[PDB]
Amino acid sequence: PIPKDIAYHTLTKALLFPDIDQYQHWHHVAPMLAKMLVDGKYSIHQQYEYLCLFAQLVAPVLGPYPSPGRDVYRCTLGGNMTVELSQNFQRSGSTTRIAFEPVRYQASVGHDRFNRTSVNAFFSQLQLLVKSVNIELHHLLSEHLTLTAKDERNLNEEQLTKYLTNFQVKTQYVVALDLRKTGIVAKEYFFPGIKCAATGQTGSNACFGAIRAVDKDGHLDSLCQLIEAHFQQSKIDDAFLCCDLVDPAHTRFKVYIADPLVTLARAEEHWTLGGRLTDEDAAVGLEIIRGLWSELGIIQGPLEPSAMMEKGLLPIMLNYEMKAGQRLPKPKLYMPLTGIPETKIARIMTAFFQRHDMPEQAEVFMENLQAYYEGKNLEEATRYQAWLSFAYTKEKGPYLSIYYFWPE
Amino acid sequence: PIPKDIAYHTLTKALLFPDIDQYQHWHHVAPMLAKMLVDGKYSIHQQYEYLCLFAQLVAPVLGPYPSPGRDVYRCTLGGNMTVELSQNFQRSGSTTRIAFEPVRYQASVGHDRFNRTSVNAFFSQLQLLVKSVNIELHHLLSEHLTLTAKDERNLNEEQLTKYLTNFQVKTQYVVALDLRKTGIVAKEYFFPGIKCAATGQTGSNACFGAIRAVDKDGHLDSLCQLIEAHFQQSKIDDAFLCCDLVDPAHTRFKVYIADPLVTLARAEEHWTLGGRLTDEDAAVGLEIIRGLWSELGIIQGPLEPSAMMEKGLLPIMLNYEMKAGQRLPKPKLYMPLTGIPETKIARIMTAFFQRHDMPEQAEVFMENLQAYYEGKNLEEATRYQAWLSFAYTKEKGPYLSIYYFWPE
Ligand SMILES: O=C1N[C@@H](Cc2c[nH]c3ccccc23)C(=O)Nc2ccccc21
Ligand SMILES: O=C1N[C@@H](Cc2c[nH]c3ccccc23)C(=O)Nc2ccccc21
Ligand code: NA
Ligand code: NA
Repeated sequence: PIPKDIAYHTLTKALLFPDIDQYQHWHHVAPMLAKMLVDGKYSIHQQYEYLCLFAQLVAPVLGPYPSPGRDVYRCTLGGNMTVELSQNFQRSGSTTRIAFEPVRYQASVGHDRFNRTSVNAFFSQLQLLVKSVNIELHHLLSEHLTLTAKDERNLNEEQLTKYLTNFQVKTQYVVALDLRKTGIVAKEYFFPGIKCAATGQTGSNACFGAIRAVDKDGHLDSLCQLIEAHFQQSKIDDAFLCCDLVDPAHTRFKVYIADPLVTLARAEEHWTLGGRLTDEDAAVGLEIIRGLWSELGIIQGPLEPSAMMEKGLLPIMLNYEMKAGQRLPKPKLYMPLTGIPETKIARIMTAFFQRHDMPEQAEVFMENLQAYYEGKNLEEATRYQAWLSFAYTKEKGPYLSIYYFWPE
Repeated sequence: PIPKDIAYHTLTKALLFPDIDQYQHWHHVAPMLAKMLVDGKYSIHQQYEYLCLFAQLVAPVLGPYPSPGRDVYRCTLGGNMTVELSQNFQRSGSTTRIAFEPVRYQASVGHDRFNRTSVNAFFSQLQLLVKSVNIELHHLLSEHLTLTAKDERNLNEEQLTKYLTNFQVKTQYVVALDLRKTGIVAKEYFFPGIKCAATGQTGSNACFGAIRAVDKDGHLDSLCQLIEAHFQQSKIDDAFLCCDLVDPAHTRFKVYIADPLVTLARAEEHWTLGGRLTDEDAAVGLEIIRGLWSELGIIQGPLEPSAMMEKGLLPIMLNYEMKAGQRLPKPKLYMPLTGIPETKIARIMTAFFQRHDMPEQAEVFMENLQAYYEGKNLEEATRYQAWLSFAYTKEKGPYLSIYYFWPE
């Protein structure tokens, strides 16, 4: 009978990849991508549209295929790749997203180093296919949040070593495509860590400096003040920024942090900005987070990022979302799931969907997870579902995304 | 509501063409291609497969886009292009085919001239996508049926002029892809006219010489003898060859001729090989051809190929099909339809399908023709449906294909 990934099998009979690495990225990503698009109820047409777009637009910027022991520029999306799938679950339905670090082979071979050009090459193709994508924020924010030529001359290798052992990747930019039924919306992430290593500034300062340069009037100013005071009280210096690649007036900004202390308490604190967020949605969500944290038994690692990376454990993360006319900043919790067995996570997620009146999601969650990882044993797997994001508004209800790691 | 060519509209949102000419060939061919695949009841998957294959494999070898007054290598498929669609109609259903002359820009710019390399480039990509395609016959037949380097040195321009004014194109090779539900089958056509201009040999001799070199044993020998005696009695020297690109033992050969005398009588004669074909199928088909010729009122031009090309009129053609274990050669009539109004042709075709118990074909023929040529007036058009092929076996019934010309 007709396999779930028939669209991948079909396109494979028609596409000619110009090199082995694109080929390998296609056969590595497209199967699971095809399946998620079926699960999320995308039309057959929209399924081919986005698989084909993946082949044509994304595969060429995923870089050399990172076979074990191969000396190429490395990234950590999806665990060890330059690309990572994720899936959003809501009452209104499911949506697939694909995040990746644009990269070309020149970054592996001495001819870029901090990989600053590939994203520009990528946006120049993307904007041909999706007219709504506006890269004005890329041109505005790069200077504030990524390593300039002047920053690079003032860098020394003892400070780059120290950032790499703590954080691993030289990555400045990630891009993500939200594959919405109403058309792609592209998002860009900026990573100021290496810039900050060279300048002596903090990541948060850089991120809030970036926002204020773009927000000439100050509609986002009080929202910024609020988050900035929490970062200062909680002694947090590292941060990174995301934005929608749409007209600057209509974009949303999101400031990410990472805390290595994976306790519910530390999550509670960040979630409420230390008690500065008082809205009803934020209190209803906190009580849900308490239930999920407990049930999932999210694992406390150590603070040392050496021995945390050894055991394959991840920190907690949050982003605080800001938009022009927004009254309060909107929090989102990223809970780490590595070291938790995929059947356990499916048992909880299925019961969570039951509780919050999402029977369609509950009914198929497990069999879908199994088909993404066909043939594999989900009681023995711990590193397939890697993050669960959470957010809540009274109108739309619970917002949760699962971020997937590629199988070993 | 959802347009018939939604698959073209969808793929357009995902494909990146590397040059303007591929782009223009896509927007020129893919709409009608998308529609034919819908009409023939191809699965949605198989529709995307073949449209995408068109984009990836065929568009790159269709050459520079031949805008009016543009100085490029010209071909006459579809009237004035390097590509031509056609559609087969049977009791068992409808099938689309796409014929084209592989060509690269180098043929327009002094760097090929008789366009001998592009087909080799094309087969090297085709064989990556469709494993069943076997080009052994291309390697065997080229020498016999196309201009070698030795032939080219013995050519003079007064003989090339004389062949061009009579036949127009320098074309040596055409390829066609039968887009069957069970997988592509590729066919190659060889045009010995220019070779023959240089060597002093006749086209038929060359074609039968080619067959006999490939048919080491002689299973096709008596079939050849039969056709050869008719060509000799009817004083016919020009011919060309087609074959299936499959294993040589299992291929079918087809020898084409063109007769400028467009009378039913001349068609009758060729159809029966001058009375040498006595099978029941051949007599039942002749009586059908008589009915269709009369109803369509196929137009008698003149014999002079100068004033025949002026009025836009075409000769009659036939191919005689031969296979290993076949007892008699199987005839196929190509009736020319240019100068006949498309509504008249649709009225006859619809009544023909009625008569021969093909109600599904009859019901939709007209509305399909209109949608291929959307917005256009079909009583005023005369050059959209250009050929109707006919063949008949008692088992499968009438075999008819319509070959389409591109709209002015
Ligand atoms: O592997 C990475 N993970 C992120 C968090 C993250 C995980 N998945 C993501 C998807 C899109 C954007 C960010 C993420 C992260 O926290 N740090 C980085 C920084 C640079 C390059 C990759 C990563
Ligand atoms: O325009 C051409 N028509 C053919 C007959 C024909 C018409 N449609 C075709 C499709 C495939 C193969 C042959 C044909 C024909 O008779 N002559 C030629 C020869 C070389 C290049 C093109 C043509
Ligand atoms: Na897990
Ligand atoms: Na006509």
